[PDB]
Amino acid sequence: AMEVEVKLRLLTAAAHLRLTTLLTPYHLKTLHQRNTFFDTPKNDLSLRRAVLRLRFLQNAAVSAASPSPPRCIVSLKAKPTLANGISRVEEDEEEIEYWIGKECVESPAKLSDIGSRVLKRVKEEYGFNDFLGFVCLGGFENVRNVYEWRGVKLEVDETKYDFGNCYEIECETEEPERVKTMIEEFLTEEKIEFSNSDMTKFAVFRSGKLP
Ligand SMILES: [Mn+2]
Repeated sequence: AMEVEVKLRLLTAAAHLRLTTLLTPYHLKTLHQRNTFFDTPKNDLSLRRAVLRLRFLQNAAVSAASPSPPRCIVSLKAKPTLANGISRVEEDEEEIEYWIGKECVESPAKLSDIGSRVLKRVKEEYGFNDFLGFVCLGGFENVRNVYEWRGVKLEVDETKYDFGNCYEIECETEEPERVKTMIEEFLTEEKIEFSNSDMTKFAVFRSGKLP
């Protein structure tokens, strides 16, 4: 399925602080995310412009009385385009058990035990019989604030790489040009410095430096 989202870079931590402060009345939830990625040592998926990700996440305000495991989501993203602050990608995602997700990080071959259609698709589309040749590339942490604002869900990200923090605003939408304009007018009015995001979080991770 084709996913579309507006993707804007917030240019400083101060801009990000100002934004999160202003959006506080619209706050829906806060997600703590850890993203991990998988490929062959020869970057077979990356060369076919495919990204295979296991995300571990928890709601920061999860009930203290009723604890639950962190959620684990496997996602395959393919045929990406990112230009003019609009990201388009073919995406397939599926939830899996926390414990098996964690074991796949240490042993990517175990990705076949899962019996996940997403991973069956990786095999069939890209010509793998199994994940015996895969490594975990590692990954990074993200704090995602979700807001319900002017009819859309805004996602404000603080991505914490080893080489420093990056800040983004995202919005999933079928009307990216209208929504992008709406967001930009707001940021402009509030003097929150921004630009188009021209790199995915994974690309920034792999570059090993701030964009
Ligand atoms: Mn995104």
